[PDB]
Amino acid sequence: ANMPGDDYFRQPPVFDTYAEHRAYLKFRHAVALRHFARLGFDQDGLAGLITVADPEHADTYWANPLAHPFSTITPADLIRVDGDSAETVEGQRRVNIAAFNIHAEIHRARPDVQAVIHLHTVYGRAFSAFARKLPPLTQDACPFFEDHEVFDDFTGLVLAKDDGRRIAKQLRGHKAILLKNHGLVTVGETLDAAAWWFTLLDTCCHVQLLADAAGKPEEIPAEVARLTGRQLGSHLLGWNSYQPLHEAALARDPDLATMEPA
Amino acid sequence: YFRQPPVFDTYAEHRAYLKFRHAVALRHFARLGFDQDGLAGLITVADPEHADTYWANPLAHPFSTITPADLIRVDGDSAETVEGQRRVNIAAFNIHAEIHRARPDVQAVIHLHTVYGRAFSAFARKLPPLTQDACPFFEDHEVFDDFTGLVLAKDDGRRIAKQLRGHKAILLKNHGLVTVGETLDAAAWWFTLLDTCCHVQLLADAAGKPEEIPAEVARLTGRQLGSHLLGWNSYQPLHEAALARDPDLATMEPA
Amino acid sequence: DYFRQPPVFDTYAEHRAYLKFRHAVALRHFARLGFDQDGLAGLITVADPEHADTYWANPLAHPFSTITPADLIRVDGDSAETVEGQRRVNIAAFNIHAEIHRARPDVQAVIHLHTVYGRAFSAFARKLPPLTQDACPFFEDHEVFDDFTGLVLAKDDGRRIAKQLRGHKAILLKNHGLVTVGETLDAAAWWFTLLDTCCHVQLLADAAGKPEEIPAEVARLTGRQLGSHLLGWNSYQPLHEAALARDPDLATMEPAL
Amino acid sequence: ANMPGDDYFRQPPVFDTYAEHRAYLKFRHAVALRHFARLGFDQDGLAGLITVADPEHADTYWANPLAHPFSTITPADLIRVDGDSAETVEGQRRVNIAAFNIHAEIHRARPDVQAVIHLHTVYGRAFSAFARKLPPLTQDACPFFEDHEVFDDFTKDDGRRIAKQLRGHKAILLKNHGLVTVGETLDAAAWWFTLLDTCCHVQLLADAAGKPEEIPAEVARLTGRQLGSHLLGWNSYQPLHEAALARDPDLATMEP
Ligand SMILES: CC(C)=CCc1cc(C(=O)O)ccc1O
Ligand SMILES: CC(C)=CCc1cc(C(=O)O)ccc1O
Ligand SMILES: CC(C)=CCc1cc(C(=O)O)ccc1O
Ligand SMILES: CC(C)=CCc1cc(C(=O)O)ccc1O
Ligand SMILES: [Fe+3]
Ligand SMILES: [Fe+3]
Ligand SMILES: [Fe+3]
Ligand SMILES: [Fe+3]
Repeated sequence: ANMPGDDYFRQPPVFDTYAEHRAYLKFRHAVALRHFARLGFDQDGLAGLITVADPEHADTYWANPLAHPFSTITPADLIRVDGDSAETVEGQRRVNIAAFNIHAEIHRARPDVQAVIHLHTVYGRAFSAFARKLPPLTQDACPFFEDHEVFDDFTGLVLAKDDGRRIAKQLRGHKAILLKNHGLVTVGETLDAAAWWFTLLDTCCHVQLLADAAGKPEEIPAEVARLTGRQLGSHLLGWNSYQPLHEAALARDPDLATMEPA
Repeated sequence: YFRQPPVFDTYAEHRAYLKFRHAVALRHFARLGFDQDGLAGLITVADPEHADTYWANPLAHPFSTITPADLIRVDGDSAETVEGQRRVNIAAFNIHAEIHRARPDVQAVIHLHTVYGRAFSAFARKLPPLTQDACPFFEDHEVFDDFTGLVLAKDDGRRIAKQLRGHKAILLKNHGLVTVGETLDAAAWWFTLLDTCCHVQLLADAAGKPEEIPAEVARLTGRQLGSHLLGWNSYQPLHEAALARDPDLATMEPA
Repeated sequence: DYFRQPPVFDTYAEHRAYLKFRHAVALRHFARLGFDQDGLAGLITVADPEHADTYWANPLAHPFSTITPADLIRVDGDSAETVEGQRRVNIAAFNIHAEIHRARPDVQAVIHLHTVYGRAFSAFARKLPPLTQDACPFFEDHEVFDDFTGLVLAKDDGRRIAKQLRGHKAILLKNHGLVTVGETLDAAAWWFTLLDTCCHVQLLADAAGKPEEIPAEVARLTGRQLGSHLLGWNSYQPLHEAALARDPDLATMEPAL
Repeated sequence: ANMPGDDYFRQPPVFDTYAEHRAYLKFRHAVALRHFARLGFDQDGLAGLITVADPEHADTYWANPLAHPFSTITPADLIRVDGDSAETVEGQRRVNIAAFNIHAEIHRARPDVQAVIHLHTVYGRAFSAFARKLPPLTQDACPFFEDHEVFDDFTKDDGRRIAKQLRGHKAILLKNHGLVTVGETLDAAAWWFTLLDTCCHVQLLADAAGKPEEIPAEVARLTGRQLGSHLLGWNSYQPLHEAALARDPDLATMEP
C-alpha cells in the first residue's frame, strides 16, 4: 500500500552466462555455510544440507559434501548431484543421501525454488518437538504467518523418495516446513532469501520458546499478522535482509573473501 | 569523580566525534549479536549544526563493518538522504524522526531487534524493578500498547513519540526495544542495559516466582543509577572495549 | 563404500601416535564448546593399544585449550599410577573410567566432562527421552546411575557405575553429569557432543511446555540407524577437522598415513 | 577420608620478598579480569570490582580502576586504594567507591581473605532475585553448601552489614543484585565466582525445566568438604589462569 517505491530495495543480480551465474552461486553457497557455522549450526555431524539448483543443468544441484565441516568449506568443495539418482555428477564425494532425498523432492515440487536449507539446530529442534505452527508472536515471526507448515509424521531417516515426496506435498507453496521431532527446512527463490528465512526462523523459535517458558505471551491478531507478513515476507525483503549477513561473513574471513568472483 | 561529555569549538569537530562514536556503537552492538536482524536496526544521531537532520546507519550495511564514512545524514521530514548516497530504513526512521522532533533534549535514538527484547516485548508489560540494574527504568519507561505492522505513516511514529513522553525508553509491544539519550553514549548504555534486564527478567520468570524490589527502594535506586551522567559514564568502557577489538577502526579516532 | 571406516595400523607405535593426536584434538574441540570451564573435573581416557589395562589421559589441571600429545600421561588401570609422563590423573574421575574400561573391553575411550546442560539434566535422574531424531541414538542405549555418594574415591563406586552402564553408549550420573563411551575415541566424542546438545534441547522444550516424544517403535528404528559405531565415528570427523583448522600449530603435529 | 595424599595437589606459592609477591598478585589480578571479560562478566558498565589486599601495606587494596574495560587491563592499570578513605594511594584513577565500600568492609571483617570479587552477571543477577540459598543440586554446587549466605536487604554501613552476614563463608548472594565471592587467594576467589555463576545457571535452567531433586544434606556436606576447601579452589583456578594467558600472548609476556 504505502510500502516504499519500486527502486527502494536492491534487486537480485542477473547474469549473462550460466558460468557467471554458477560462480556467483557457488561462492554465495560457501559463504552461507560459513555464516551458519558461525551461528553454531555446524555441530550436527552429517545432518546439515544446503542445495542450490545448477542454472544450466536441469535437475542437478550443488550441495555441501558429506562430512566436510561448514567452517572450512570453499566453492571448490561443493559437489553437483543428480536429482533422481542422488549420484555426484561433478566432484568426488557423496551427498547425505537421506537429507538429499528430501531436498530433491522439494526442488521437483517447487520449480520456483533455487535453494533448500535443512540444518539441525537447538532452537529449531526444540520447537519442532511441539508439532505446532510458529505463532505470529512478534513482527519478526510474521513472515511465516500463513506461510509455513508442520510435517506431522516422523518415520526415521528419509531413505525412500516417498518420504521426501510427502514432505514436499505438505510444504505446498510455503517458505518453510517444520519437521516434527526433527528440525527446520526453508526454501527460497534465491539462496539468499532461503538463508535469511532459515536464520530468521531459528531466532523466532528461540524467542517463542523463551516467551512460552517465561509466561503466557499474547500473539499479534491474525489481521495485523497477515498485513505484517505481506510487508516483511516477500522474496525481495528476504533477499535484501540476507545481504548484510553475507557481507559480515566475508569481513570475518579475508581468505574466503578473496575467492569472491570478479 | 565522573567524567563529563566533551565540549567542541567547531561543528566540524563535534560532528567528527559523533560519527566516530556512532560507528563504534554499531560495532559494540554487532559484537553483542544485535546485528542479526537484517534491515531492522537503526541508530540516529542529531547533526549538531543542521537542524532536523540526523546521521544514521544506511540500509543493509552490516554493523560489524560500518565506518564513519558509511553514515548517511537524513532529513527528518522527508527521510531523504541529504549527505551520502544510500537510503535509511524508512519505517524505523519514521519512529526515530518523530521521537527526535518530540524530544529536543535527545541527541540519539536506538532501536535494534534483539532476542530478549523481542521476547519480553511480547508481554506488553513494563520492565519490573527485579534487580538493582533494572531500577534505571523504574518509572522512566513506557509500553507502546499497539502494534499495526511496519511504521509507514508518520502518524504512528507520532503516537510512539507521544507515549514515550520524557522517558528514557519505550517497549514496542510484539516488536522490540527503543532507547533515547541526551548523548549517543547514554542512549547506547540504556539499550545495552535494557536488553540484559529483559534477559534476566525472562529467565527469572521461567525459573519460578521471583520477588521485585519494593517501589520505594526501586525509585531511590533508579534516581541514583538512571541519570544521564551515570549512563554516559557507564558506556565509556564499552566504547573502549569495542575500539580495542578493531585496531583499524581505532586509528580513525579523532584527536 | 559410502561411509569412511576407522583406520587400521601396522604397528602399535603408529596406532598410539594416531590416538594421542586424536585425543589432544578432541580436548581442543571440547574446550571450544566451553566444556573446559569445570576446573579439574574433565577426563578423557583412551586405552593404550599395546599395553593392557593402561590408559592415556589428560593430566590434572592442564587446560584443554593448550593440551598437546606430549602432555598426555599413561596411567595404570589398577593403581591409578602414572606409568608414562610426570603428572597425575584426576584419581576420582579415573576410578570411574578404569572400572568402565575393565567392564567394557570393546570400549577404546571414556569421556566425562562437567557441562551446564549435562549437569542440569542429570539433576532429574531421568532417562533422556527420544524427543527428536537426534536423541534417538540414546534410546534404549543409555542408563541413569541412580546414586550419588560424593567423589568416587573407592574402586567399588566405579564398579557400581560400570555395572549400571552395561553394554550402553552412555550413563547419566545423577546430580553430577554425563559419561559416554565408544569403540573409538571419535565415536565416544561424538556421543558426548550429541548427548549434551540433546540435554539442552530437552531442558528447553520441557521449560517451554509439554512436548511430544517420538513413539518407541519409531525411536528404536531411528536409534539403530543413527546410533551405530560407524555413524558415530563418521559424525565426529568434521568436528576433528574443524578443530584442526582452528589451530595450525596443533595441525602440524598430525602423524602421516 | 579416602582423599589424596599430602603432595597430590599443588600448593599456593610463598615469596621471600614483598616485591616478588606484589608483582605476582598484580599479574594474576590482571589475568583474572581477562578471564572474567571472556566470560562476558565485563558488560555491566562500572559495576564490577576485584580487590586484592596488598601483602605489605595494611588496609590497602589493589583494584581495577573505574571504567577501565576488563578486556584490556594490565598490571600497570591497577590502582592501590586506602581501605578507610577509598582514596587512591598508588595510581591516578579512582575506584568505584560504592562497590569498594562493600569490599573494604569485607576485607576488614575477614583478615584471612586476600581477594573479594563482585561482578554483575546474568545468571547471578537472576538467581539473586529469589533471595534463596543455592541448593546442592549437583556435585559442583556442593562447595557452597552450608558455606554461603543471602544478604536479605537492599544496598560504609551497608558494607558492614554485608560483611556481618557473610561471616566465615566463601560467598554471599546480594538479593536482587548479584554475587560476591571471597578467597584466601585471588585464585580461589575467582574459582568460586566462576563456579557460583555456572551453578546459578544450572539451578535456573533445571527449575525452569521441571522439579529437580537435590543431593541429600549428608552427602552434600561430605562432597562440599571434598571440593570446597581453599586448596581445591586454588587448584581448580590454575587451568583458567593458564587458558587466559594462552589467549593473549601480549599479556602473557608481562608474566614475572
Ligand atoms: C545415513 C545417512 C545417509 C546419512 C546420515 C544422517 C542423516 C541425517 C538427516 O538427514 O536428518 C541426520 C544425521 C545423519 O547422520
Ligand atoms: C519495508 C521497509 C521500509 C523496511 C524494512 C524493515 C523495517 C523493520 C522495522 O522498522 O521494524 C524491520 C525489518 C525490515 O526489513
Ligand atoms: C579430590 C580429587 C581426586 C579430585 C578433584 C575433582 C574430581 C571431580 C570429579 O571426579 O567429578 C570433579 C572436580 C574435582 O576437583
Ligand atoms: C555512583 C558510584 C560510585 C558507582 C556506580 C555504580 C555502582 C554499582 C554497585 O555498587 O552495584 C553498580 C553500577 C554502578 O554504575
Ligand atoms: Fe535432518
Ligand atoms: Fe523495528
Ligand atoms: Fe565428575
Ligand atoms: Fe554491585
